[PDB]
Amino acid sequence: EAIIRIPPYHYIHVLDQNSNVSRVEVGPKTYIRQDNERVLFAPVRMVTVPPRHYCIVANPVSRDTQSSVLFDITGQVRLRHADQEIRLAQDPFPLYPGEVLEKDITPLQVVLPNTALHLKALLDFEDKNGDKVMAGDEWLFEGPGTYIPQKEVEVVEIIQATVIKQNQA
Amino acid sequence: DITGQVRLRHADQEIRLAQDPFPLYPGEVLEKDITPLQVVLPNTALHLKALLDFEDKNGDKVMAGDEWLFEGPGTYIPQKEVEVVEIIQATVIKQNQALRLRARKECFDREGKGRVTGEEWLVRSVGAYLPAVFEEVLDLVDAVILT
Amino acid sequence: EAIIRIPPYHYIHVLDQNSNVS
Amino acid sequence: EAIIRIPPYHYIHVLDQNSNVS
Repeated sequence: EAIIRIPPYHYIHVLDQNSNVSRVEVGPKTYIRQDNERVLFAPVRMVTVPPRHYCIVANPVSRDTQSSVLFDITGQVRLRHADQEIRLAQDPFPLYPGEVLEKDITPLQVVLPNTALHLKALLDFEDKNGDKVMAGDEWLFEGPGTYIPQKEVEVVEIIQATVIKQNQA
Repeated sequence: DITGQVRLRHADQEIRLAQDPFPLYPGEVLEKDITPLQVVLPNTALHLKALLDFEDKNGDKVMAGDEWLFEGPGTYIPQKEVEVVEIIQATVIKQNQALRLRARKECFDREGKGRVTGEEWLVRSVGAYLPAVFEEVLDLVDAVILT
Repeated sequence: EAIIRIPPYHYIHVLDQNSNVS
Repeated sequence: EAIIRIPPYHYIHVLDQNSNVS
Protein backbone atom coordinates (compact mmCIF):
# COMPACT_ATOMS: atom_id res chain seq x y z
CA GLU A 1 0.00 0.00 0.00
CA ALA A 2 0.96 3.66 -0.43
CA ILE A 3 1.44 4.17 3.32
CA ILE A 4 4.86 3.09 4.60
CA ARG A 5 5.60 3.39 8.32
CA ILE A 6 9.34 3.02 8.90
CA PRO A 7 10.48 2.05 12.43
CA PRO A 8 13.29 4.28 13.78
CA TYR A 9 16.06 1.70 13.38
CA HIS A 10 14.87 0.32 10.05
CA TYR A 11 15.25 0.92 6.32
CA ILE A 12 13.91 0.08 2.86
CA HIS A 13 15.50 -0.03 -0.60
CA VAL A 14 12.87 1.94 -2.53
CA LEU A 15 13.00 1.44 -6.30
CA ASP A 16 11.99 4.51 -8.28
CA GLN A 17 10.88 3.44 -11.75
CA ASN A 18 10.95 6.92 -13.26
CA SER A 19 14.66 7.43 -12.63
CA ASN A 20 15.01 3.65 -12.86
CA VAL A 21 17.14 3.62 -9.69
CA SER A 22 17.02 2.36 -6.11
CA ARG A 23 17.74 4.38 -2.98
CA VAL A 24 17.56 3.94 0.80
CA GLU A 25 14.81 5.25 3.07
CA VAL A 26 15.61 5.18 6.77
CA GLY A 27 14.56 6.70 10.10
CA PRO A 28 11.48 7.02 12.36
CA LYS A 29 9.44 8.44 9.49
CA THR A 30 6.05 7.38 8.16
CA TYR A 31 7.33 8.23 4.69
CA ILE A 32 4.66 7.06 2.25
CA ARG A 33 5.83 5.67 -1.09
CA GLN A 34 5.12 7.54 -4.31
CA ASP A 35 3.18 5.53 -6.89
CA ASN A 36 6.11 5.72 -9.31
CA GLU A 37 8.27 4.18 -6.59
CA ARG A 38 8.00 0.57 -5.48
CA VAL A 39 8.91 -0.79 -2.05
CA LEU A 40 10.44 -4.24 -2.53
CA PHE A 41 10.29 -5.30 1.12
CA ALA A 42 9.19 -4.68 4.71
CA PRO A 43 11.48 -2.40 6.79
CA VAL A 44 14.58 -4.51 7.46
CA ARG A 45 16.38 -3.85 10.75
CA MET A 46 19.44 -1.61 10.46
CA VAL A 47 22.60 -3.70 10.79
CA THR A 48 23.93 -3.80 14.33
CA VAL A 49 27.63 -4.18 15.07
CA PRO A 50 28.45 -5.26 18.67
CA PRO A 51 31.67 -4.05 20.33
CA ARG A 52 34.67 -6.33 19.71
CA HIS A 53 32.93 -7.72 16.62
CA TYR A 54 33.23 -7.34 12.85
CA CYS A 55 31.43 -7.76 9.53
CA ILE A 56 32.20 -7.67 5.80
CA VAL A 57 30.00 -6.52 2.92
CA ALA A 58 30.66 -7.11 -0.78
CA ASN A 59 30.03 -4.30 -3.29
CA PRO A 60 30.37 -1.49 -0.70
CA VAL A 61 29.04 1.99 -1.39
CA SER A 62 31.73 4.47 -2.41
CA ARG A 63 32.90 7.10 0.07
CA ASP A 64 34.78 10.41 -0.06
CA THR A 65 37.41 11.98 2.20
CA GLN A 66 34.56 12.64 4.61
CA SER A 67 33.71 8.95 4.18
CA SER A 68 30.16 10.07 3.42
CA VAL A 69 28.10 7.86 1.12
CA LEU A 70 28.49 8.93 -2.51
CA PHE A 71 25.42 8.47 -4.70
CA ASP A 72 25.99 7.82 -8.40
CA ILE A 73 24.66 10.45 -10.82
CA THR A 74 21.86 8.02 -11.73
CA GLY A 75 20.71 8.39 -8.12
CA GLN A 76 21.77 4.85 -7.32
CA VAL A 77 24.52 4.50 -4.73
CA ARG A 78 27.96 4.23 -6.35
CA LEU A 79 29.74 0.93 -5.69
CA ARG A 80 33.37 -0.20 -5.48
CA HIS A 81 32.40 -3.54 -7.05
CA ALA A 82 35.05 -6.23 -6.54
CA ASP A 83 36.29 -4.39 -3.45
CA GLN A 84 34.81 -5.38 -0.08
CA GLU A 85 34.34 -3.56 3.22
CA ILE A 86 35.39 -4.56 6.73
CA ARG A 87 33.62 -3.00 9.72
CA LEU A 88 34.04 -2.98 13.49
CA ALA A 89 31.98 -1.43 16.30
CA GLN A 90 29.78 1.57 15.49
CA ASP A 91 26.23 2.93 15.54
CA PRO A 92 23.77 0.86 13.47
CA PHE A 93 23.70 1.61 9.75
CA PRO A 94 21.31 1.09 6.83
CA LEU A 95 22.20 -1.35 4.07
CA TYR A 96 22.18 0.15 0.59
CA PRO A 97 21.01 -1.31 -2.73
CA GLY A 98 23.58 -3.32 -4.68
CA GLU A 99 25.44 -4.23 -1.50
CA VAL A 100 26.18 -7.86 -0.64
CA LEU A 101 26.58 -8.74 3.03
CA GLU A 102 29.08 -11.60 2.90
CA LYS A 103 29.72 -11.46 6.64
CA ASP A 104 28.19 -10.37 9.96
CA ILE A 105 28.14 -10.86 13.75
CA THR A 106 31.35 -12.53 14.93
CA PRO A 107 33.75 -11.87 17.81
CA LEU A 108 37.02 -10.30 16.67
CA GLN A 109 39.88 -12.73 16.04
CA VAL A 110 41.20 -13.31 19.55
CA VAL A 111 44.51 -15.11 20.00
CA LEU A 112 46.44 -16.58 22.94
CA PRO A 113 50.08 -15.70 23.80
CA ASN A 114 51.29 -19.22 22.97
CA THR A 115 49.71 -19.37 19.52
CA ALA A 116 49.73 -17.36 16.29
CA LEU A 117 47.84 -16.56 13.11
CA HIS A 118 49.14 -17.82 9.76
CA LEU A 119 48.05 -15.38 7.07
CA LYS A 120 48.66 -15.59 3.30
CA ALA A 121 48.05 -12.49 1.19
CA LEU A 122 45.35 -12.80 -1.49
CA LEU A 123 46.98 -10.05 -3.53
CA ASP A 124 49.60 -7.34 -3.00
CA PHE A 125 48.60 -4.69 -0.46
CA GLU A 126 49.90 -1.95 1.85
CA ASP A 127 50.79 -2.85 5.45
CA LYS A 128 50.06 -0.71 8.53
CA ASN A 129 53.80 -0.16 8.98
CA GLY A 130 54.22 0.91 5.36
CA ASP A 131 55.69 -2.44 4.36
CA LYS A 132 54.84 -3.85 0.93
CA VAL A 133 53.17 -7.28 0.96
CA MET A 134 53.79 -10.00 -1.62
CA ALA A 135 51.07 -12.57 -2.31
CA GLY A 136 53.52 -15.29 -1.29
CA ASP A 137 54.24 -13.59 2.03
CA GLU A 138 53.00 -15.35 5.17
CA TRP A 139 52.04 -13.22 8.17
CA LEU A 140 52.55 -14.67 11.64
CA PHE A 141 50.49 -12.85 14.26
CA GLU A 142 51.73 -14.04 17.67
CA GLY A 143 50.84 -12.91 21.19
CA PRO A 144 47.75 -12.20 23.31
CA GLY A 145 45.60 -10.03 21.09
CA THR A 146 42.69 -9.41 18.74
CA TYR A 147 43.86 -9.24 15.13
CA ILE A 148 42.11 -6.85 12.76
CA PRO A 149 41.13 -8.57 9.48
CA GLN A 150 41.86 -7.05 6.09
CA LYS A 151 39.85 -7.77 2.96
CA GLU A 152 43.22 -8.52 1.35
CA VAL A 153 44.56 -10.69 4.18
CA GLU A 154 43.45 -14.32 4.14
CA VAL A 155 43.45 -16.47 7.27
CA VAL A 156 45.35 -19.64 6.37
CA GLU A 157 45.36 -21.10 9.87
CA ILE A 158 46.47 -21.00 13.50
CA ILE A 159 49.56 -22.56 15.08
CA GLN A 160 50.11 -23.26 18.77
CA ALA A 161 53.60 -22.49 20.06
CA THR A 162 55.54 -25.67 20.81
CA VAL A 163 56.52 -26.12 24.45
CA ILE A 164 60.03 -27.50 24.97
CA LYS A 165 60.89 -29.28 28.21
CA GLN A 166 64.48 -29.25 29.46
CA ASN A 167 66.94 -31.49 27.60
CA GLN A 168 64.86 -31.54 24.41
CA ALA A 169 65.11 -30.17 20.87
CA ASP B 1 16.77 10.84 19.31
CA ILE B 2 15.54 13.67 17.06
CA THR B 3 12.99 11.24 15.60
CA GLY B 4 11.47 11.14 19.08
CA GLN B 5 12.63 7.59 19.60
CA VAL B 6 15.13 7.06 22.41
CA ARG B 7 18.72 7.12 21.14
CA LEU B 8 20.60 3.85 21.61
CA ARG B 9 24.25 2.86 22.08
CA HIS B 10 23.62 -0.32 20.05
CA ALA B 11 26.36 -2.93 20.54
CA ASP B 12 27.18 -1.41 23.93
CA GLN B 13 25.43 -2.85 26.99
CA GLU B 14 24.53 -1.45 30.41
CA ILE B 15 25.28 -2.80 33.87
CA ARG B 16 23.14 -1.67 36.81
CA LEU B 17 23.18 -2.07 40.59
CA ALA B 18 20.77 -0.94 43.32
CA GLN B 19 18.49 2.03 42.62
CA ASP B 20 14.89 3.22 42.45
CA PRO B 21 12.77 1.30 39.91
CA PHE B 22 13.03 2.47 36.31
CA PRO B 23 10.97 2.19 33.12
CA LEU B 24 12.26 0.13 30.21
CA TYR B 25 12.51 2.02 26.94
CA PRO B 26 11.76 0.90 23.38
CA GLY B 27 14.61 -0.75 21.49
CA GLU B 28 16.19 -1.94 24.73
CA VAL B 29 17.05 -5.61 25.25
CA LEU B 30 17.12 -6.90 28.83
CA GLU B 31 19.78 -9.61 28.65
CA LYS B 32 20.03 -9.88 32.42
CA ASP B 33 18.12 -9.25 35.67
CA ILE B 34 17.72 -10.17 39.35
CA THR B 35 20.89 -11.83 40.67
CA PRO B 36 22.94 -11.40 43.84
CA LEU B 37 26.22 -9.57 43.24
CA GLN B 38 29.26 -11.79 42.64
CA VAL B 39 30.25 -12.72 46.18
CA VAL B 40 33.60 -14.40 46.78
CA LEU B 41 35.29 -16.13 49.72
CA PRO B 42 38.78 -15.20 51.06
CA ASN B 43 40.25 -18.54 49.98
CA THR B 44 39.04 -18.36 46.38
CA ALA B 45 39.27 -15.99 43.41
CA LEU B 46 37.66 -14.91 40.16
CA HIS B 47 39.36 -15.71 36.84
CA LEU B 48 38.41 -13.02 34.34
CA LYS B 49 39.41 -12.78 30.66
CA ALA B 50 38.84 -9.48 28.85
CA LEU B 51 36.44 -9.59 25.89
CA LEU B 52 38.12 -6.55 24.34
CA ASP B 53 40.52 -3.82 25.44
CA PHE B 54 39.13 -1.53 28.15
CA GLU B 55 40.04 0.98 30.86
CA ASP B 56 40.61 -0.29 34.42
CA LYS B 57 39.46 1.45 37.63
CA ASN B 58 43.10 2.10 38.53
CA GLY B 59 43.82 3.60 35.11
CA ASP B 60 45.57 0.45 33.90
CA LYS B 61 45.14 -0.58 30.26
CA VAL B 62 43.67 -4.06 29.74
CA MET B 63 44.69 -6.44 26.95
CA ALA B 64 42.19 -9.02 25.70
CA GLY B 65 44.68 -11.73 26.67
CA ASP B 66 44.96 -10.40 30.22
CA GLU B 67 43.52 -12.56 32.99
CA TRP B 68 42.15 -10.84 36.09
CA LEU B 69 42.39 -12.66 39.41
CA PHE B 70 39.98 -11.24 41.99
CA GLU B 71 40.94 -12.77 45.35
CA GLY B 72 39.64 -12.10 48.86
CA PRO B 73 36.32 -11.77 50.72
CA GLY B 74 34.29 -9.45 48.53
CA THR B 75 31.60 -8.69 45.98
CA TYR B 76 33.11 -8.05 42.55
CA ILE B 77 31.47 -5.48 40.29
CA PRO B 78 30.93 -6.84 36.75
CA GLN B 79 31.90 -4.92 33.64
CA LYS B 80 30.26 -5.35 30.26
CA GLU B 81 33.81 -5.76 28.95
CA VAL B 82 34.98 -8.19 31.64
CA GLU B 83 34.08 -11.84 31.08
CA VAL B 84 33.89 -14.33 33.93
CA VAL B 85 36.03 -17.29 32.89
CA GLU B 86 35.78 -19.14 36.20
CA ILE B 87 36.51 -19.42 39.91
CA ILE B 88 39.51 -21.01 41.62
CA GLN B 89 39.73 -22.12 45.25
CA ALA B 90 43.02 -21.35 46.97
CA THR B 91 45.04 -24.50 47.57
CA VAL B 92 45.69 -25.33 51.22
CA ILE B 93 49.19 -26.61 51.95
CA LYS B 94 49.82 -28.71 55.05
CA GLN B 95 53.26 -28.68 56.67
CA ASN B 96 56.01 -30.58 54.83
CA GLN B 97 54.27 -30.35 51.46
CA ALA B 98 54.80 -28.57 48.14
CA LEU B 99 52.32 -27.43 45.49
CA ARG B 100 53.32 -28.66 42.04
CA LEU B 101 52.53 -26.24 39.19
CA ARG B 102 52.91 -25.66 35.45
CA ALA B 103 53.39 -22.63 33.19
CA ARG B 104 50.73 -22.37 30.48
CA LYS B 105 52.39 -19.21 29.17
CA GLU B 106 55.69 -17.33 29.39
CA CYS B 107 55.71 -15.11 32.49
CA PHE B 108 57.06 -14.62 36.01
CA ASP B 109 55.80 -16.59 39.02
CA ARG B 110 55.46 -15.38 42.61
CA GLU B 111 58.82 -17.06 43.18
CA GLY B 112 60.09 -14.54 40.64
CA LYS B 113 61.72 -17.19 38.47
CA GLY B 114 61.41 -16.72 34.72
CA ARG B 115 58.80 -19.20 33.54
CA VAL B 116 58.99 -20.72 30.06
CA THR B 117 55.90 -22.54 28.80
CA GLY B 118 55.53 -26.07 30.16
CA GLU B 119 57.92 -25.45 33.05
CA GLU B 120 57.14 -27.06 36.41
CA TRP B 121 58.01 -25.89 39.94
CA LEU B 122 57.33 -26.48 43.64
CA VAL B 123 55.50 -24.14 46.00
CA ARG B 124 57.34 -24.26 49.31
CA SER B 125 54.88 -22.05 51.20
CA VAL B 126 52.85 -23.63 54.01
CA GLY B 127 49.10 -23.04 54.29
CA ALA B 128 46.43 -21.84 51.88
CA TYR B 129 47.73 -20.59 48.54
CA LEU B 130 46.10 -19.16 45.43
CA PRO B 131 47.46 -20.28 42.05
CA ALA B 132 48.17 -17.52 39.53
CA VAL B 133 46.05 -17.21 36.39
CA PHE B 134 48.89 -18.78 34.42
CA GLU B 135 49.63 -21.27 37.21
CA GLU B 136 47.82 -24.59 37.06
CA VAL B 137 47.11 -26.78 40.09
CA LEU B 138 48.36 -30.37 39.99
CA ASP B 139 48.79 -31.97 43.41
CA LEU B 140 50.20 -31.61 46.91
CA VAL B 141 53.59 -33.28 47.28
CA ASP B 142 54.30 -34.83 50.68
CA ALA B 143 57.85 -34.92 52.00
CA VAL B 144 59.21 -38.45 52.28
CA ILE B 145 59.71 -39.58 55.89
CA LEU B 146 63.38 -39.88 56.84
CA THR B 147 64.19 -41.86 59.97
CA GLU C 1 -9.46 0.98 24.00
CA ALA C 2 -8.66 4.70 24.09
CA ILE C 3 -8.59 4.80 27.89
CA ILE C 4 -5.26 3.73 29.41
CA ARG C 5 -4.92 3.63 33.19
CA ILE C 6 -1.23 3.36 34.12
CA PRO C 7 -0.40 2.03 37.61
CA PRO C 8 2.13 4.21 39.50
CA TYR C 9 5.06 1.82 39.11
CA HIS C 10 4.29 0.78 35.53
CA TYR C 11 5.01 1.82 31.96
CA ILE C 12 4.07 1.33 28.30
CA HIS C 13 6.00 1.69 25.04
CA VAL C 14 3.47 3.75 23.07
CA LEU C 15 4.00 3.70 19.30
CA ASP C 16 3.02 6.94 17.58
CA GLN C 17 2.33 6.22 13.92
CA ASN C 18 2.36 9.86 12.82
CA SER C 19 5.96 10.45 13.89
CA ASN C 20 6.54 6.74 13.28
CA VAL C 21 8.33 6.43 16.63
CA SER C 22 7.93 4.76 20.02
CA GLU D 1 -7.27 5.71 1.41
CA ALA D 2 -4.04 7.15 2.80
CA ILE D 3 -2.97 8.53 -0.58
CA ILE D 4 -4.48 11.91 -1.44
CA ARG D 5 -3.67 13.49 -4.80
CA ILE D 6 -4.70 17.16 -4.76
CA PRO D 7 -5.23 18.86 -8.14
CA PRO D 8 -3.43 22.24 -8.44
CA TYR D 9 -6.56 24.38 -8.12
CA HIS D 10 -8.25 22.27 -5.45
CA TYR D 11 -8.43 21.92 -1.67
CA ILE D 12 -9.59 19.72 1.22
CA HIS D 13 -10.65 20.47 4.80
CA VAL D 14 -8.56 17.85 6.60
CA LEU D 15 -9.75 17.05 10.13
CA ASP D 16 -6.94 16.16 12.51
CA GLN D 17 -8.38 14.15 15.40
CA ASN D 18 -5.31 14.46 17.63
CA SER D 19 -5.49 18.26 17.82
CA ASN D 20 -9.24 17.91 17.26
CA VAL D 21 -9.14 20.64 14.61
CA SER D 22 -9.68 21.11 10.88
